[PDB]
Parts: sequence; structure tokens; C-alpha cells
Amino acid sequence: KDDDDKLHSQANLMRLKSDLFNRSPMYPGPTKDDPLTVTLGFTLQDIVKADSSTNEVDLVYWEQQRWKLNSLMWDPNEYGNITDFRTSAADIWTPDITAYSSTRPVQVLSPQNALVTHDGSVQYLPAQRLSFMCDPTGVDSEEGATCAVKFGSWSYSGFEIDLKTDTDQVDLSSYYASSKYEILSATQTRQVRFYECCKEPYPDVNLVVKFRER
Amino acid sequence: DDDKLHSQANLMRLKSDLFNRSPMYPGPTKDDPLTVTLGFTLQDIVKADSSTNEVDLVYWEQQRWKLNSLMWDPNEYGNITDFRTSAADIWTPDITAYSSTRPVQVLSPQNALVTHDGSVQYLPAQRLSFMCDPTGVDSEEGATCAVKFGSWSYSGFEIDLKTDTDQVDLSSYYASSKYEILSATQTRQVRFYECCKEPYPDVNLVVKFRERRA
Amino acid sequence: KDDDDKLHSQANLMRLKSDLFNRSPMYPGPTKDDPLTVTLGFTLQDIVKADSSTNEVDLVYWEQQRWKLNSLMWDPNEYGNITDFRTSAADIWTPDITAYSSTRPVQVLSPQNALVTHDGSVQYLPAQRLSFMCDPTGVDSEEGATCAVKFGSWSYSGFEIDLKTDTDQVDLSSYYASSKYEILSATQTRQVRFYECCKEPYPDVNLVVKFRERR
Amino acid sequence: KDDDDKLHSQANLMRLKSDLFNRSPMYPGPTKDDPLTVTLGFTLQDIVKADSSTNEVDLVYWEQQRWKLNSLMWDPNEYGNITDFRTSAADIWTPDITAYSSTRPVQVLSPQNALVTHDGSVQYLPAQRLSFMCDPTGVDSEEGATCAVKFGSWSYSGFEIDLKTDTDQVDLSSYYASSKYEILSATQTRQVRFYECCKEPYPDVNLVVKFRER
Amino acid sequence: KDDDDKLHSQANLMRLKSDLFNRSPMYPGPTKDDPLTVTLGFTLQDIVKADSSTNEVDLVYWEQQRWKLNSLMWDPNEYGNITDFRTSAADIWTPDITAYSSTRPVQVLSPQNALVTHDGSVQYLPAQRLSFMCDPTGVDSEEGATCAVKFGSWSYSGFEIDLKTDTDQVDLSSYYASSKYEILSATQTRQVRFYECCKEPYPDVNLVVKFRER
Ligand SMILES: [Ca+2]
Ligand SMILES: [Ca+2]
Ligand SMILES: [Ca+2]
Ligand SMILES: [Ca+2]
Ligand SMILES: [Ca+2]
Repeated sequence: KDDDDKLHSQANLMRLKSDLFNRSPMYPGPTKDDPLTVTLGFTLQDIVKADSSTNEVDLVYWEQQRWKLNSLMWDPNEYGNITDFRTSAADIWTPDITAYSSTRPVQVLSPQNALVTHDGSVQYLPAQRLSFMCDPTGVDSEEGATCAVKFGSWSYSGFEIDLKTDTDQVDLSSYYASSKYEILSATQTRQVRFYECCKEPYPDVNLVVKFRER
Repeated sequence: DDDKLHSQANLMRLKSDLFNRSPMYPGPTKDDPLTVTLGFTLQDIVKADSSTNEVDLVYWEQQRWKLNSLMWDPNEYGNITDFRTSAADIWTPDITAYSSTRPVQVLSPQNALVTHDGSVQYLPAQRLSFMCDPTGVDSEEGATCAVKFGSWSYSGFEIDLKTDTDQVDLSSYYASSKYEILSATQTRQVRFYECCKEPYPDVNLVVKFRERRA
Repeated sequence: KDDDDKLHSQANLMRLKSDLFNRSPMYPGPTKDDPLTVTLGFTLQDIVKADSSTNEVDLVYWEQQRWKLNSLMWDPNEYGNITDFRTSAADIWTPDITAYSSTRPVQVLSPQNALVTHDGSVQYLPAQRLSFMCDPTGVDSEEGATCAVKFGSWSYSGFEIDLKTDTDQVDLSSYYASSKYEILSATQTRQVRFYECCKEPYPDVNLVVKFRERR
Repeated sequence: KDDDDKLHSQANLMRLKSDLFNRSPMYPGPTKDDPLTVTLGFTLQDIVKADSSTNEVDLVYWEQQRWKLNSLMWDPNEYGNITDFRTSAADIWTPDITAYSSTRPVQVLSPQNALVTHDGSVQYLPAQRLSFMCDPTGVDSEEGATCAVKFGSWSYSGFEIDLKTDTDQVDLSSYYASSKYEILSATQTRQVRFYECCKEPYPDVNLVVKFRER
Repeated sequence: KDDDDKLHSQANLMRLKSDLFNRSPMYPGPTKDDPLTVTLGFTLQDIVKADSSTNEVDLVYWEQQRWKLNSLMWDPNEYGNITDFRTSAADIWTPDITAYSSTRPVQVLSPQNALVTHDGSVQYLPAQRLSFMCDPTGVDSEEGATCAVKFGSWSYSGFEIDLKTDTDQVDLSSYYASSKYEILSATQTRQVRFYECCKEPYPDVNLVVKFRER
């Protein structure tokens, strides 16, 4: 029937993934000779808890992560005109992007699956709840409290993974309307760290949150 | 007994033919869409926390959907109309609560039921913590919080959603719960984010609840 | 001498296990054409906590389940007079029994291993901590508080898994004598339910507990 | 040259582990025909917490399991004089030894790796935290509180696994000097249980602890 | 293009890794005849909490670990002038270093990947959160409170793993300034114990922290 056509479609996809994944061992990840740029952005959904005793604060957000590999690339025409597909994040390489301030291991609130597009670009969007070092003090005043946490590669250097932001403006469109706390400013600024011990740049994306109780 | 051996063999052969012989289903495509039906059975509201503005639910979430590739003729399979299977042996939809502040906990064995026409019924029971403002939970009107459920990585063109009723199922609601239910609904909506020209469905659970005075 | 003889038992069990399990395809589970019965019963060790705020109660108990598979059947003479063995519960089908009204994922206190006997009967004894839905009002009256939780197949009906008890009363023989909570009465009894929607039976074992604070 | 000798010793160890484990099948565990004796002893590090609300107490201890199997036995002469080796607990059979009266799944504080000796004897020293049933009353009394816990096989009778202790003396030499509770006495004693229902013996080691606040 | 050398540099790395990890079976560990020296160092980040009912304090640090394996060496000129690479820590052997006085299974805050360099050296930098045994009494004094915890191999003696520090000074450059507690002193110092049971030495690196509130 028109049944036959949906099968054809599955097969082009079952075929496309196999060619991508099962016909090379694995992407070793980026190197100084193959570099990689990861674009970060944040949508801040909530500030759930501010804790004066430990000076820890707990956020819920979605971290948009975007990077392009030549190793995932295909002619849609060879594959039934498939321009993209969804797949398990465990089937691909994902950058090691970590907060440098976490006081507790991140918890993942969303299915780990990513979108891969024929030009070789991957867009992964993990929702996470994160506890990090923050001093809430002033959160009950009208000026509020100010906290910052940095994100970047844990193990690579600017020569292998670089970070980039589409905007310095964190996305509040989805922020919880009734959250215990309200948001004055949120911004995401890319920076470069240097260390005396080394000749390389270490990039990070700085999240600054300015909030107070409703 | 004699025939018991056969029924056994008939089932194993069926699952071999569905799963060993045929590869992993790649999931829905723009050219091979799904529709997942949602319904909720609310069982308890366990805790309301106004420090963090978080509420905890226990419910059963029913998911039903259909794949041709799970389809078979009972007469080659010894009149097997349906069978129960581990959920890991099949593709399941990546359906997530959009406002969860803690990773969902699963309270039930994860197994599903597949019927000869290719339909799957999956009914996971969960504890969810989502963003809710309890204010007014001690008062006659109660409080109103809502949470949405949708695919995380797929748009309406690939995974679509419907409900059987807009009425959430309260027949199992624990009668001594600290909170009593004033109303519970599950409603299907579509949103556009115009970064993209295609629909995003979600099922919206709205619950109004009140401390049980008694 | 007898070291060498003990070495033969070891190879016989190794071989029984190999013949049963990975020389046989994974058992599909019960059918309506191949049904089974699970016998359930509880040994209640502790009432750990009763939360008046969230209305949930934490129990510790060992849950005895038994069932009999024909596929696990064997003749002890072909296998060296081996009548039974301990095995990893991951190595065999186990039933889907679950508490119907828990508020948290159940926690296993015990290694998970099962005993397999040559008639194909299996005994499994998970020790658990369970938070179920409970209103601990009156815990401080001589009348005490009463809560109940049901266990049963989550995905199978009475036509694939029948469910039952050996005795109708929870084993209190191991109950912690210094827990904050005394037990007035503890019950486990089978019930069968039907639904309007569907014509087939759903069995469950209903566990009912009455408890006081310890004076 | 000095290296080759370092290199050659690795080859010898690798060779032995291969002969021992992947060459031979996984040991099924004890039988009534192949009984096994497990030696238990405790080193009590800390009493972390006592909850007089729920009546549970929290210990941090190191448990020393030791046992022996001919299957692990080797002649060091064929192994370049290798007497012993360290390995992960996954690579070998371990007794299923559990606290009978725990209220919480045990948390393992140490890397799980054991020591096998050429006479076929394993020594396993897992560091754990345990929450078990204890009623604290008196802990602020000179007399102190006494609680007690049993350890033994969850699934095996005295006919498959027998228990012993090297000594009856619990080792307090590593106990935390500044712990909230000072230890009064601690004893580890072998017991054997019988049931009317069944003919066979169940041993256990009963750990008894008398403690009070500092 | 220059997508080639990118392609070839990528090809060279996969070849190197397979030549290390798939030529020869995973390495057996150090042995008295193939001993190993691990260098430890600590970057202390935050003291997150001090619980004085249980006497437990919580640290967030990054432990630096280095060791050299002959079996990890290669010749850059055979491998494309590659001088080092980043890899998952699961692919390679790692030492059993742990905290001797922890009260909870330690938590891992960072992606676990290590840096392997051509001379066979590995740098691993786990970020951890540790709850250990600490009597915080005095934390409100001018003097503040002093606590200590030891680190070292769990199963390995000094004959197989030795410990070393580059400096006896913990690295406070990353310490969180708005942290609830101030750091008066921090030292990491090699010690060597003889345990009476066993003939050989067991070194540890003793972490000493003097901190107070404010
Ligand atoms: Ca870094
Ligand atoms: Ca979305
Ligand atoms: Ca049901
Ligand atoms: Ca027992
Ligand atoms: Ca030690």
C-alpha cells in the first residue's frame, strides 16, 4: 500500500545511521588539528532553592549545546532525502561541558537524545537541575542577590573545544512565573582563562543570575 | 503438559521474529509519524513544599501508540493476540514532564503490552516533583498548579499527542491523602515557537487541590 | 582424593546451570495457555517512620515469593544428585509483583539471589524498604492507626499470573522489639478485582497493618 | 633491559589471570558437597548518627571477608613466582553476606577490589555505612545504649556457607576519636540459628555495640 | 582539502588508541616487581557544610592524580606527531586512591576523562564532594576548627603504589570567596604507616584543614 513507503523511509533511516555509526570506529573527539566549536545557551526555568546555611543554590535550566562534526555528514539524496534525525546521545560524541561550581552532581531531567542534521551539526538540549556555590544574601532585599557559575570543557583547551554564545542574553521566556524567586538579570558571557603554567586559552561561559524573593 | 511447550515456543518464535530478525526501529519520522495517547490516573499528592514551591505527585501515565513493525498475524503465531514484554525490548516515546524539578522516579516494573495490530500500551507509575505554587492550599478555593507532558526531542510532525478524555482519572486517588482533589484535567494543546514552522503538542495536567480538613 | 570428588559436584552444577539457562532460550513469561501461580507472604521487620506531614509510612519487610516453572525442572540423577541451587535472580524470569500504592521507588536491602529446586519451584526473598500511602492518625491512641497496601502483578491479569497466600497472617516473628511502633495486628489476604471495562480477574494480596506508638 | 623484567612480570600476572578466569567458567558457589567457610570480622570506624525518632543508627565500618576456593589456587613457580594479586570484585565470586536488620541499602565507601593468594584464598575488605535498627535510649546516660546487628548469608544455610571469626574482638583501633559517640564495648560473636520449619543450621555473626555520647 | 589532514589526524588518533587499548589486554595493575608512584594534590574549592550533630563536614575539591605507565608510551613520529590525547577514564587503568574517613560514598562532580601523554604519563583530575569525619567544634572561634582526612590506595601497599605530593600546600586559588567558611590553613603531607598485621608500609597523603565561620 502506502505502507510500503513508510518502510522505505525506515530503511533509509536504519541504513543512514548504520553507515554513520557502524562504518567507523568512533570519533576520538577533537584535537589541535581537528578543532571544535561548541555554542552554549541557557533557558532558565526556575530557581528552586536558595540556602543560607550551606550557601548553595539550585537551578533548573536547559543547556543548548551545538557543534558540528564532518564525520556526521551525508547527502540527503543518497539517503532518501533525510535531512536530519533524532538519536540517543549515547550513540554520538558529546562535549564534556560541566559547571565549575557544582556542589552536587548534576541531575538530568530530560531524555538524553539529540538531533543530528546532514550538514554535520548536532543540537543536544539537556534539562538539568544544578546545585552550585552561591551566597543568597540580599535575596530578600529589593536589590536582590547575585550569583555566577562558569561552564566549559573539563578536559580540553581552547585549541580543541572553543565556546561561543549566540547572545549574552539568557532566555527567560520559559521562567516559572510563580517561582519562589524572581529574575532581575540573567546573562551569559563567554570568557577566556589563562594560567601561568600553560600557553593555552581556556574558554568558559559565565552565567550571572540576579534574583530576589517575590 | 504437552501443549504448554508449544505456546511457549509459539511466543519465543514470535518475539524472535519481531525483535531478533528485524532490527531496532529508528523511531518516528516526518514520513512515518506516530500518535501517542496520554491519560493520567492521579493517585496521591504526597507533599507540597512552599519553601521551594515544589509539589510531588504519584500517578500512572498511560501511553498507547502503534507501529506497523510490531504488527503480526495471530494464525502464524498459534492464536497469539497479545503478549507482555520488557519495555527495553521495544521503542518507547520520549515523553517527559516539562516542569519537573527532580528526575522522575519510576514506581512500577517497566513492561508493556503489545497487541497483534502493532499497538503498545505502556503504563508507568511515577513520583514527580514539578514547579507549583501551593499558596491557597489551606483555603476553600485551594491551589492550582499545572505541568505539561510532551516529547522532548520530536515535533508534532513526527510525534503527535491526543487524550481519550480531558478528565483525569480520580478513581484510584488515595482517600486519606493530606490533600483532596477539587478538579483534575488533561488537555491537549499545540504551541508554536516560530524559530520553527512546525507544531509542538503537549498534554497539560491542571490540578486544583486543598488540604484535607476533615 | 575427596578434593577430586568435590570437584565433580562443581562441574555438575556448572553443567546443570549451563543446560537449563544458556542452552535454553529466555522464558517468555506466563501466557493464558501457560499460566502460573505466585504465592506471596510477608515477614514484617520494622515500621521505621510514619510521616504525619506527607501521610506516608516506611516498612521494612522480607517478601517471600514462590512459583513453579516446568522449564526449570530437572532429574537429579542426570545431574549428580543435585536437588536444588542458589542462583542470581537476574539469571531467571521473576514475576512483576509490585506495591500498588508506594510513593517512592522500592529499595532492596538484600542480595538478590533465588533458590531453584528440581521440580522447577523457585523461592525468592527480597528484603525491602517501602514507603507507601498511609495516614498515621491515631498512632498515639490505644486503637492505633491502620494502613493497607496491595501487591500484585503490574502487567499480568489473573489469567497469566494467579496470586495467593500460604497463610493469611504476616510473620511477626522477626518484628523489631524496639521499633517506635508496636504491631496490634498484621494481615495478608488475597482479593480478586474486576473492572467494568474488561471481563478478566485481577488478584492482589492486601497487606493490612494496625500499629501504635510504643508506650 | 631493566624494563623487560618489569614488562615480563606483567605478562606473568596477565597470564595467570587469564588461566584463572576467562579460561575457566564462573564458580557457581558453594554446595552441600562443596561447603565453604567465610571468616568475618569488623573494624568499627564511626557511629555517625542515632535517630530516636525513627530508631535507626548509622555505623561506618570496614568488614573483612575471607574465604578460599581451590579454583583460585595456583603454583607461583609456573607464574614467575607470583604469590598474590589484587583484582576487582566483579572478576570473582563473593559470598552474599548481608546485615539482617538493616533499614537502608548499604552504601559502599571503598573501591571494590580484593586480594587473591596462590593458595586460593580471597580477602575482601569493603568499607560500608549501615543504617540498621537500634533504639538509642540511654545514649546520654553513663550506661549508654546497646544496639545489635546480625551478619550472614542471605541465601545460604550452614551446609553451604559456614561462618567464623578470626577473633571475637571487634577492632576499635581505627575508631574516630572525635565521634559524637564514644564506644563502650564492641563484640563480634558467632551464633547458629535453627528453625522448626527446616532441619538445617543458620550461622550469623552478631555484632554488639554499647555506646554513649561524649 | 584541509578536511584531509583533519581526516588523517583523526585517523592517526584512532590508530594510536586501538594500538594501546586493543593490541594488548587491559593492564593488570602495578605489582611489587612493577611498582608505581602516584602524585597527589588537592585544589580545595568550598567547604559546603558542617554538621555538628553527626560530626561530618563536606568538602568540594579536585584531586589531581598523575602516574606513568611504560605500557602507555608511544613514538609521536609513528602517530602523526600526536604528543597526547584525552580519553575516557574507563578505557585505562586508574588507581584506587580514596578517603579513609569518608562517611558517604563520595560524589563525582566532573566528567571522568584523563589526559594521556606520549611518555606514558596520565593526568586525571576528578572533582569530588566528600563527607568525612570532622568535629567542627571551634568553628565559631578565632582559632576555628581543625579537621583531617587521609588519602591513599585501598588495596595496594607501598610496595606496589607509593604516594607523593609536589607541594605540601593545598591549592586555595580556586577557593570560593563567599563560602560559608574561611580557610586558615590547608596542608597535604605524605605519611607512611606500618600496620601491625602486614609487614609492609602503607603511605597516605594527609589532608589537614583549619577553617572557621564567616
Ligand atoms: Ca579545568
Ligand atoms: Ca521543548
Ligand atoms: Ca493495574
Ligand atoms: Ca535468614
Ligand atoms: Ca588501609
